[PDB]
Amino acid sequence: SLNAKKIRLENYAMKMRLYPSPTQAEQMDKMFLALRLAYNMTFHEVFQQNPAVCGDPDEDGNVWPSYKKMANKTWRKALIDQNPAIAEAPAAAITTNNGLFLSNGQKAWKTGMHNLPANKADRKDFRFYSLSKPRRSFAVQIPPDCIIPSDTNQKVARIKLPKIDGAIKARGFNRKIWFGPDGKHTYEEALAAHELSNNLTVRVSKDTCGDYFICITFSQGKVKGDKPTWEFYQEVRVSPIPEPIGLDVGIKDIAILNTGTKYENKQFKRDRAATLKKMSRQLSRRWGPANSAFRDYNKNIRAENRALEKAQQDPGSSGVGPEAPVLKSVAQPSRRYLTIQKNRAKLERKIARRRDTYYHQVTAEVAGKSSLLAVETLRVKNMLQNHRLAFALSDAAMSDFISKLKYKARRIQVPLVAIGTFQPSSQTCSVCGSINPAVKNLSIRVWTCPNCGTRHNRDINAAKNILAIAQNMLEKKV
DNA sequence: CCTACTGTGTTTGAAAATCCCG
RNA sequence: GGUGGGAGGUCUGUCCCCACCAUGGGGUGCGCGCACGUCCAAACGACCAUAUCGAUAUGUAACCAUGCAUUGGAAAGUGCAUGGAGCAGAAGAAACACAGUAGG
DNA sequence: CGGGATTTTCAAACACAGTAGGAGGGAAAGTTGTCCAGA
Repeated sequence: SLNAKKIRLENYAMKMRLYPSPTQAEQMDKMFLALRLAYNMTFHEVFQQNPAVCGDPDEDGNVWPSYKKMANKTWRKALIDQNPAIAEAPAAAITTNNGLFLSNGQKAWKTGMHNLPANKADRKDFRFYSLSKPRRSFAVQIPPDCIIPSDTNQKVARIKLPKIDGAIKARGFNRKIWFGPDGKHTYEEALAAHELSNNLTVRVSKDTCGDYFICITFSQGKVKGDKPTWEFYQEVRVSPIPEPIGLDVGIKDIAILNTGTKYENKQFKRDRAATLKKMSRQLSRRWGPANSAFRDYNKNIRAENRALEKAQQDPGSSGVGPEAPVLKSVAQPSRRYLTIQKNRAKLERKIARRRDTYYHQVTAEVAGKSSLLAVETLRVKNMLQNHRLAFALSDAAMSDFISKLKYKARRIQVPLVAIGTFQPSSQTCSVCGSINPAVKNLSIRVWTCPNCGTRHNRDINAAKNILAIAQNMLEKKV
């Protein structure tokens, strides 16, 4: 009867929605600014070849940044010496294994700059933190003593982060998680029984609009042998009698299963496309950025500011009061622009959330029933070759669906067998597999097979063929 | 001529040592 | 009753709440009314008021309770400090980096 | 003065440049009206 079954999972990440009083929000975004300034100062000093940061020079004369030299007190005290808006970041948010320099800078230099030394690697191809990409995280380590739920309710918390005061009110526990060895304890029971970690990672990430999400991540730090260092369970509902399932996707659909059920892609992109164009041409004529009529004003004022500063500093000698240096301001987007920007951002977030929840529901439904997933591909680049699906999958991001199927097939260990998109899936039949080249075109919906078939739906036939192929390759290993 | 979703890969703390306002 | 919406982590409907479109026409039936299923006309991220060239700006909304200062003789609000926020059915793994891409 | 809170150490430094020819359905453009969009 689709009952909930507790399953041990590797590394959970609770997704909540904090409610920080204005002071707490101010402290959080000041910490985001502190992390971005540490990022910028470090990676702008690596290109000046500062001996404090650069690692051991090699015998060839090359100079690399070594990340162990980059996470000591002396560096942070130099940083606070330069500017006072840099110590507000948590110390554990910068130096720890899951902080700003062994988790973000490491991957960034390993991927963007191809792991090349600072003397050879180029600068203008590396993306820093600025108004385009501010720092949307910081991963402190807290004790469960700072994670206090509420018992009058059954979904609310009380989280007080380091360096901040007020016990920020979380919301929405995933209470279907269970602690202890057999998953029979609530959070308070395991906190009192001492079967939980001490320093927990909360990766406080703010979304595009002000929405101070928190991620109280769990883990199994050491799983030496088979027992993890920590144990907890999570319950999801699985069909009483699962069967192998093959999935198909159509232009007018979002998913079709071999059982017969068909799911409709609401496809919100065109649904709100009229209002989308409304607000697009709205902000395209506003008085701030993303305008093409106020950027030029901002560039002009910045250029004249720098030119006058250069022509007043050296030629004027800055003795006591030479000339009259005026700076004014770089101008800001207007409130009327601001309200419409925030409303439109809420709208793209609304389609994002609607689509995300819809795919979450679809994946949750299929994953429990599917004892053996038989989807074709694990990537979208094999679905865009014919250009027919691209027009729909551009609006419906199917790679997120791929990822959701991937990690919801893993928590039950549901296999996900993938095969190449080259077989005569359309030509073959569900009964005898007779090859008919006329079916290749998508427009055919009903085609009576000459021998013993009627084939009123291609989607069922294709899913049947894919499932049969997946079974056959299991029967004889390739 | 500038903003913004996305496709893809990777990753997910414990423990001595030092500090700070009742 | 529909139109779009705001809070209850997210979605569907209701709950509470924000600004609008109709009181219409009609295909077929029953005895001027009722309409068996429809469809159209709407309302679409506010509406107002202001000034200066539809649209640019500005004062601006979407749950309940407590306390504080304020507007208030009031009735009820403003700001601040908090707290509380369902119901029926669904789900509830996130963060980082790279770039192309689409929009105007 | 003192007991929990923050905070350094484990613990570990360096990727990118290569080379074509393999498969198929999706596809019209380009009007002056009414109003539209900024004007």
